[PDB]
Amino acid sequence: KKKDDEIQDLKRKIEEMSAEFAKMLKDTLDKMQERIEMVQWDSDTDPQMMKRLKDMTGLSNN
Amino acid sequence: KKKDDEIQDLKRKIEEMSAEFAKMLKDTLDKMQERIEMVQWDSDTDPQMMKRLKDMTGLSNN
Repeated sequence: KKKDDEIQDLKRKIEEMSAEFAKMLKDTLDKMQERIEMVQWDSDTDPQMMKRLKDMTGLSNN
Repeated sequence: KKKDDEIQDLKRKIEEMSAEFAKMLKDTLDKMQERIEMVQWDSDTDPQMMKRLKDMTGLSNN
């Protein structure tokens, strides 16, 4: 029973670590995209450049 | 013995996942820095803005 409890605790810790990893990487991607968009808008670059970057990133709604 | 072996396997998986998550964070940060540097260098922003951004990011080497 004690080994079973330890295994269950380890699996729960694994699930928590996976959840935290997912949330942290989601936050990192959000921050990166927000910074990219802010640096894109602050300058007066031609919209072609931002369209090209959006095409290269492959984030088109599907 | 089998429960101990499964505990060992769970610990091995946990450590491997931690290592891969840390390496993925490092790769994401490196790519973000590379892209930000490229965007800053392509434009003619005053070095003051880059210095201010570096100060804000809190990445001063010790």
